[PDB]
Amino acid sequence: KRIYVSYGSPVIDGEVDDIWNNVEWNIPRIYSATTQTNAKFKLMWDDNALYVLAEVYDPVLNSANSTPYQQDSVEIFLDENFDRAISYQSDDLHYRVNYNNFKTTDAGDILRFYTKTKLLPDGYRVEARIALSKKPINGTIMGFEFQVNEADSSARRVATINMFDNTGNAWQNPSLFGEIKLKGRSDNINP
Ligand SMILES: OC[C@H]1O[C@@H](O)[C@H](O)[C@@H](O)[C@@H]1O
Ligand SMILES: [Ca+2]
Ligand SMILES: [Ca+2]
Ligand SMILES: [Ca+2]
Repeated sequence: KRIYVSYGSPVIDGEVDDIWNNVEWNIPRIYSATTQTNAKFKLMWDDNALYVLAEVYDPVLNSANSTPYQQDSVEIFLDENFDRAISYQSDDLHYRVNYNNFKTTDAGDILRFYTKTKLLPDGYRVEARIALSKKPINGTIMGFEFQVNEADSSARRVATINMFDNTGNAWQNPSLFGEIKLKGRSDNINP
């Protein structure tokens, strides 16, 4: 399916910009197994960047596991040119940030990836910016997929939560991502 992204430039703090409450939550519904952990996320775009605000309900937080994806984290995947390739292309991006704000990259240049995270009672918040290389304009479509790695007190990932891909191959296969179409940028203060 296709998510529609409104135009806007939020401030990366791990605080909720006023302008975030004007767009909608997205619910990832693909669970690997049954779990307490739930999530919701919002999207925005501006002339330079893609913006993501995520909130995870998760009562037990762990990142003792030295495997990045085996920590309470979230992963974002991007197909910028919208190649819907079978394997990762030169413009394909795959990053991850744990609750502590520790960033790791599976695909693409991590210098593009700017993140802050806040602890909440029984969860955390992630606010990320991704520098765009292509000039985003209304109607632009890209590949996008979102995932929540849920670990337990054993320091191991027990469950995943996915927005688009239920197969578990998002980390291999760009074509498994979903759609984001950008809209809402102007064509054109009085004190
Ligand atoms: O390190 C690559 C990892 O990427 C993640 O997207 C997947 O959930 C893991 O199963 C995979 O091993
Ligand atoms: Ca903010
Ligand atoms: Ca957990
Ligand atoms: Ca691509």
